[PDB]
Amino acid sequence: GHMRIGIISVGPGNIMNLYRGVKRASENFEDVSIELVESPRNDLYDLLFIPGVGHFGEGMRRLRENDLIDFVRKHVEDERYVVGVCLGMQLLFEESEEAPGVKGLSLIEGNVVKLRSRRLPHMGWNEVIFKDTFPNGYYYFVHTYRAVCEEEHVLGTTEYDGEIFPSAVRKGRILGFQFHPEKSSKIGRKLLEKVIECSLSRR
Repeated sequence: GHMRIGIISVGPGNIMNLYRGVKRASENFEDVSIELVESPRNDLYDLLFIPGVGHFGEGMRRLRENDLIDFVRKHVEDERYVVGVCLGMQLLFEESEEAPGVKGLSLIEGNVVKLRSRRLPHMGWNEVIFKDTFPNGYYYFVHTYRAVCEEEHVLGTTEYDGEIFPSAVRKGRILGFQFHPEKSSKIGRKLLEKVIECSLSRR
């Protein structure tokens, strides 16, 4: 009946732009609720977003400091869509060169490593070529590290300064997007729509 979207609002960085973007896209559908999450004191969400802009360690810090780790884990187990965005995508992994000792959410085996290009951070627009569900097109990036996981979990791929990296990852109902869906104009509105659309299927 009611579609329950949740966005972790604690993590480092501007989370209001994703909230506005997600709210815009959810207007095409009916009976959708979107709530900013900063604590585990809630009923599982059908669609949970782990966003964030900043340093890998800080992200895992906010998540722990606010006792949200196990909350995210329950969503994975209960088969609800969990999707990381920007920093969120990287947090889906085990380790990151950015946070030496720090361990990630480890939902997908793999590692976040620094891009090999001298010209960092990677800004501008770039082509993302998805394997199957999301719109192929140019999306807006702003990042310094990128995921390194198994071929079987790569959802979308992009090339930056001669280096091909996963701009989108996937593992069951766990989704991850490296680029900013908000700030990615039209195609970005379309991407967020497909994410809702996927969490909507009762079939």
